[PDB]
Amino acid sequence: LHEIPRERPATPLLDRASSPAELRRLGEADLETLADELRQYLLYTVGQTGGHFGAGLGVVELTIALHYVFDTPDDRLVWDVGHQAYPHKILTERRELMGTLRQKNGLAAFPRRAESEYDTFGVGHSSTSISAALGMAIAARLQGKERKSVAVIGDGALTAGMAFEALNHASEVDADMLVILNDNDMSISHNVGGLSNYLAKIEELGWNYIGPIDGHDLPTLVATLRNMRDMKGPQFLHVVTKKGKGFAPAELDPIGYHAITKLGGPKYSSVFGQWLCDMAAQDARLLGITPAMKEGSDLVAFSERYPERYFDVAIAEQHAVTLAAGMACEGMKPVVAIYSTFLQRAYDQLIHDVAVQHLDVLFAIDRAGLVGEDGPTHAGSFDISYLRCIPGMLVMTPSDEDELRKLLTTGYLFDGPAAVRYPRGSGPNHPIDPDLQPVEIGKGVVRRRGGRVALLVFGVQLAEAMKVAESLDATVVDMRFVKPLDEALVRELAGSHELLVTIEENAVMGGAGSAVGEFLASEGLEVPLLQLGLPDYYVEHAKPSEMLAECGLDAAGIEKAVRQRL
Amino acid sequence: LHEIPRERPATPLLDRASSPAELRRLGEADLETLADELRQYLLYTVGQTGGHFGAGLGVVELTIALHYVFDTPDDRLVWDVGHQAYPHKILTERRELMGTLRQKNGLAAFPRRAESEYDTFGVGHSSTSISAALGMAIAARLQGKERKSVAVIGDGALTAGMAFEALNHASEVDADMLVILNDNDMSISHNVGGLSNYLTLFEELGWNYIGPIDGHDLPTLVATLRNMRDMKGPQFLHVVTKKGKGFAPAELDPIGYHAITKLEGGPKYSSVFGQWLCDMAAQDARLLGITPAMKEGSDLVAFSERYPERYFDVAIAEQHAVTLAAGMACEGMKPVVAIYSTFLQRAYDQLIHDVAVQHLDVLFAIDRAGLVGEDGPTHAGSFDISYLRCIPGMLVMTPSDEDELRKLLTTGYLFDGPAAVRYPRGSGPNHPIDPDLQPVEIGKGVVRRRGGRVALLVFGVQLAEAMKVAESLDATVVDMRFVKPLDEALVRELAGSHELLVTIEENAVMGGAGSAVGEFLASEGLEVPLLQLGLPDYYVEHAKPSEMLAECGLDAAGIEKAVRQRL
Amino acid sequence: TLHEIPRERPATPLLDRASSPAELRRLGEADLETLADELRQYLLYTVGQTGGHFGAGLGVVELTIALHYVFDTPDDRLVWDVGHQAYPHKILTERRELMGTLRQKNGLAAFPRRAESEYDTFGVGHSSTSISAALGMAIAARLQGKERKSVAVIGDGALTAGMAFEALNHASEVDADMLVILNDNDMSISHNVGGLSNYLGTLFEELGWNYIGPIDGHDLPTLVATLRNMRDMKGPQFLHVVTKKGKGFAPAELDPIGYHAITKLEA
Ligand SMILES: CC(=O)c1sc(CCOP(=O)(O)OP(=O)(O)O)c(C)[n+]1Cc1cnc(C)nc1N
Ligand SMILES: CC(=O)c1sc(CCOP(=O)(O)OP(=O)(O)O)c(C)[n+]1Cc1cnc(C)nc1N
Ligand SMILES: CC(=O)c1sc(CCOP(=O)(O)OP(=O)(O)O)c(C)[n+]1Cc1cnc(C)nc1N
Ligand SMILES: [Ca+2]
Ligand SMILES: [Ca+2]
Ligand SMILES: [Ca+2]
Ligand SMILES: [Ca+2]
Ligand SMILES: [Ca+2]
Ligand SMILES: [Ca+2]
Ligand SMILES: [Ca+2]
Ligand SMILES: [Mg+2]
Ligand SMILES: [Mg+2]
Ligand SMILES: [Mg+2]
Ligand code: NA
Ligand code: NA
Repeated sequence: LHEIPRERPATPLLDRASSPAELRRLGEADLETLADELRQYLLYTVGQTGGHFGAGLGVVELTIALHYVFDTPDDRLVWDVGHQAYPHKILTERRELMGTLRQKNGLAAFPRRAESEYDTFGVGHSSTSISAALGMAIAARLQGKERKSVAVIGDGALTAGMAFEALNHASEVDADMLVILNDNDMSISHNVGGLSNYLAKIEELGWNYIGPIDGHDLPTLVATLRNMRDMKGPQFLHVVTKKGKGFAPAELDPIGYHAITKLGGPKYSSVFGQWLCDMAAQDARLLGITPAMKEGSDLVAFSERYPERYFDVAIAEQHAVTLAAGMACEGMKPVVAIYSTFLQRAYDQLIHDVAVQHLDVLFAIDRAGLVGEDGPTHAGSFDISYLRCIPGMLVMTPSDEDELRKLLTTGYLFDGPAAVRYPRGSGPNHPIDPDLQPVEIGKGVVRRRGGRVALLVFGVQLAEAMKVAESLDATVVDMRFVKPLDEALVRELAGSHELLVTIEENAVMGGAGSAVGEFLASEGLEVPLLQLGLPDYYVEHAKPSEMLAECGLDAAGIEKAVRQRL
Repeated sequence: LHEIPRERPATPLLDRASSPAELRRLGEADLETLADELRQYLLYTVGQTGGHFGAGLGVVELTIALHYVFDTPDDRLVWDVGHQAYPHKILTERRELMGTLRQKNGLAAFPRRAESEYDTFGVGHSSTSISAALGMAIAARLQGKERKSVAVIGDGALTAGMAFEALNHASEVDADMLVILNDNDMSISHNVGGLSNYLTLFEELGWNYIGPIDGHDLPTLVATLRNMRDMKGPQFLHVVTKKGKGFAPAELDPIGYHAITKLEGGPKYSSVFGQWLCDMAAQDARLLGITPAMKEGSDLVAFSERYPERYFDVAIAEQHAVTLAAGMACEGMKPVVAIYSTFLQRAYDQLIHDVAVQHLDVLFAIDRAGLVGEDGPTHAGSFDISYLRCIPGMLVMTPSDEDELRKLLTTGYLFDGPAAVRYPRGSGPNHPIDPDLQPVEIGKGVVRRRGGRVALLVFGVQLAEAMKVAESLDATVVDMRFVKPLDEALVRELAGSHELLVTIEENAVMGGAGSAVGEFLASEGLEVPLLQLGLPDYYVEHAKPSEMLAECGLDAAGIEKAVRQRL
Repeated sequence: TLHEIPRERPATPLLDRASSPAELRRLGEADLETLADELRQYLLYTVGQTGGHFGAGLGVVELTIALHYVFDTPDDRLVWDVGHQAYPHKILTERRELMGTLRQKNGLAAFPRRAESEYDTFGVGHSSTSISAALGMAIAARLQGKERKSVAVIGDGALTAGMAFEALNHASEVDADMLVILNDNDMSISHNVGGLSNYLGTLFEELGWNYIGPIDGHDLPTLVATLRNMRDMKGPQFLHVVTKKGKGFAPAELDPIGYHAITKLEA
């Protein structure tokens, strides 16, 4: 196909395969026709709602063959990451709900146990499928159940150390389970690493290896899976698919068609990428590291201009950070670009390898806060809380594009570990100073001098706080730093106002507001304190504006909370 | 050798090899005599100070060969974990300082950059060597330097996922570095895993594989290392050693001689956990026990022997341990993940994303919570209250003694969802232990003393010290039991009836349990003075556990001074 | 503990020469734990072949060995209540190699049966008859001057029946020399629901019995030593033993209701 259908296509066979049991009533001869119907229904629905695209097209045939051969849901199927599971959802009683995908109160971006009995494991982060399938298999064997356990993992997800740990342990316990490698020679960008090179060529770690087989040959898939369903012990099936199969533009541009949109101001990631290039042009020591997120974190231009100083480590957050630590030992200046939600997988390397040694590493933490449709598996809700308790960390929260550039510079030049957090999307579109100069560490900026109540803002809610301050005539501080905190300013405001209000796009528990509270307590300052931030639950996916409103982090919610406290 | 020398042995050659430069002036025919003298000194000094034992004996020859062939410190040598690096320190200008090993203001337990230019990377946690060495190699090439990069990694450390990530990336960048696999077929316990069975995969990943060679044949070591030193690209040398080599008692008992105490109470909290795990497993066939290669430390020994079909050592793979538990819980089994606070840092994402987000029924038994003593800051359990209590769904508990640990383990286990119970290394006040297996009410503290003006809210094992302070001051003391959910009702009552609330925890004050109390007081508009006592915002230098606690003010003397200074 | 039912005869060198109690009693005590393992293996295999009751027999593997080891069967009278847990008993009383005929036409019966073996003292099936039966044998033996022991093994479920209460009270009255062993696993077929289960030894002593226990029913050293002591004691004796239904087969330990009985395995 060359165009996405704008009208609900005619899919008669698909309508008779609304569940795996119904699918298993059809004949093998019908399956090739079912793959075409599903493929064009998939194209139609993702065009109506936007979402992940190319990966799911590559597993249309594998998904049909899997539910046709295995006794789902009793047999356990685990999809790694889950961004390729739209065909799965379509064949597990959610076809007619795909119109709600990634919308408020609609289907989630990824498989979710609470969403369907056909989803064995909630995924989003990568490389968890083998571990989860192994735990299921170990349980089923002790329980005496005959159910099968199958994990479908892509070549990109297989680059994570946690997959290596699972493969080794599964061999050790002689688990009866099937690992299906979905090898399309791609991640989001092209795959990197020695593992990818080996996979282009052609298992000794205790796995019975079968393949490679054509992942779009349904007759072959069905026959191979049938043979391996009943084989005992760790089984490894190597399948080859083409990302975007069946849609020519995606087959040609698999990076651009990894995800699509349905039917001003630079993105913060783009402000970072420009700062990265500008600083690299002035300082040969700068090295840029990403764990397989060149496009999202936006190291595109940097990777092209400075290929010798750009490092894609695959989906290996752990190694990215310890690698940077080693680079810093030689006097180089590494910058680790990493989403807040993925940095929690490198927490030990940040603490033990960087912070304990006070090494000069800059962490550019994108997707800080609520990320919208991708939902809670990807929310950057905790990085202020889990970083600010670590000795040696300089923790910064820019409030707009200009502040991001300046605080990146400040943390980069700081001789020690530094973190700069910023959200998905674009900002208030304020002018950006082209110079590359730092700001004083541990000093906030008073954006508005008023009275009675003072709003201490850590990050991008500053614009909303300024609106609230218009009606209440409040003081507004752009705090800039969580750690070290501008204690002198906090002390002054605590003595001159009747209420301090902290605002952050991070869990209230342990967050920036609590750093202010810790300081007030240590000095015996008794001013009332209202802490605004993310609540202690997982916010259901929706538009970012809807999630912020639910959490009370828009002007309306902030004003309501302040007035009620007053 | 058969006995540890009690008097300093005569080592005329070792005395002439106080640094690598001096060592390299010696002749090859001298190195095997030096190896003998080093082994004797090592036995002597570790006998004097206590410390890690068997692993270092295994690398005596490897260490000599490495510093003899490579141009250290210009060439970069990275030891994985570093518990096997005493010979390294003996040969790098620290032999006569080994008498201070693991003592306050003395040499650290592991290599440490601030301690010596010969220590390229501070280690303690495992499996970081390849990543660090690759970063130095990359930097050196970009800088136009011609230095070598070497990483020595044991077969146990190689089971971690981050070592796999590093091997994969090094091939991609075609870095000039040497990885030496120190294979003795052991971890702390026996190395169990699919990789130990295998021990080519290294060849297929882009590495030039040489070996296996005799890690105790100095002539072969020097010749082989010399050959690969100037080879280009990723090089991988497979070496075979014996843990405890040259000391028969250690060769015969490698577990017990992994570490020794210097030559010449109640149960350890780990032992209380081990007994609880066996007792609960006897009553519930669904319980499964998981450890990442720490059967001895967390004390799953009896459990592993009695319930071998429900015990799982995943090797040094903290990440897999947690997600594996998540999968088990999906099928209705009841996994208990035994993990040190410092090592749970490496599985944070799996706890959040695979367990907490799904509210799966997994119990985390968090040992070595707080200051751990001589192992120093790399192993401190300083942060688990802070990094867990911010996670929605987590039940976070802090027992104050042995009976409380048993009760809260039962409480966390019976709770249907993610639960964490944290406790320190060592033993406790030795209070009576109720043999029953009964939970306590969730989110409720216990008032242990009723006093007047100060209320001490204790989260964990400082309770006994706080009781001493409260008897001196006639103060109120609360055994909080739970960080999350907090006993808000009790905190509210004490905030109205006392002039000062004092929170005490063996965790970072920043983000800690005291800050949970602060968050509550602020949200309710309660403005009672609050004094937060806990671990400071720096890395506490190694010493005896009591000396480190005294430094942090978490003994009775420090607590009382802090309280009275506030008042 | 196993996870799979053996599909082929396991090697059981010790069991094979413990074909009868007299032969079992010639083995040393240090070999009984290994025999327990082999018996359990064979039980899993043969019941996988024929069908049959399952979990209850797994729970009394060790009890059965100790009973035939300490008591002089078949001269000493052993009575199994219900009898669905008596496959180990049959395996040790000259019927191991006949278990392949279990519950088939012209093969071994589902329960102990006097006509089937001199080692079966009482045909059972309905529950709670063992105390009554053993007491009748004890009274008769005393009257005919024959010094023999009388033992009833009854489960906690079977003990809820009124007739077990009648028998306990009469035995105390006549001061009979007999041993009642309560096989307590907190199960009937379903979970054991009732007042007696909640109580589970004051009740038994008030009724006139010498109560001992609770002891671990899978600790052979303890079982043998305890049974030897009570064998040398007279009058109404009551031993409280605690077992795990399905012991040694993890699927059964996890689903005791569903593994009360199984159907023949199919390939
Ligand atoms: C959207 C998202 O979260 C994806 S999808 C994807 C590529 C995985 O490639 P794979 O070969 O496994 O699948 P394929 O698309 O079929 O080729 C990445 C890196 N990510 C981001 C990411 C980064 N890091 C981690 C630990 N997890 C995730 N999910
Ligand atoms: C004491 C400590 O920190 C050691 S030493 C060791 C195994 C050493 O095995 P290896 O084969 O690498 O070396 P060997 O002793 O010479 O055989 C472990 C698991 N630990 C604890 C541990 C647990 N988990 C992690 C991530 N790091 C460490 N250091
Ligand atoms: C299958 C059959 O006939 C069994 S087994 C059993 C309970 C077994 O519990 P017990 O504690 O005595 O032994 P255990 O299995 O070892 O726990 C019952 C009620 N039944 C049915 C039944 C019902 N009612 C009567 C009078 N007799 C019998 N046998
Ligand atoms: Ca796109
Ligand atoms: Ca600005
Ligand atoms: Ca300027
Ligand atoms: Ca905004
Ligand atoms: Ca539980
Ligand atoms: Ca302590
Ligand atoms: Ca008093
Ligand atoms: Mg791929
Ligand atoms: Mg080893
Ligand atoms: Mg019963
Ligand atoms: Na020892
Ligand atoms: Na059944």
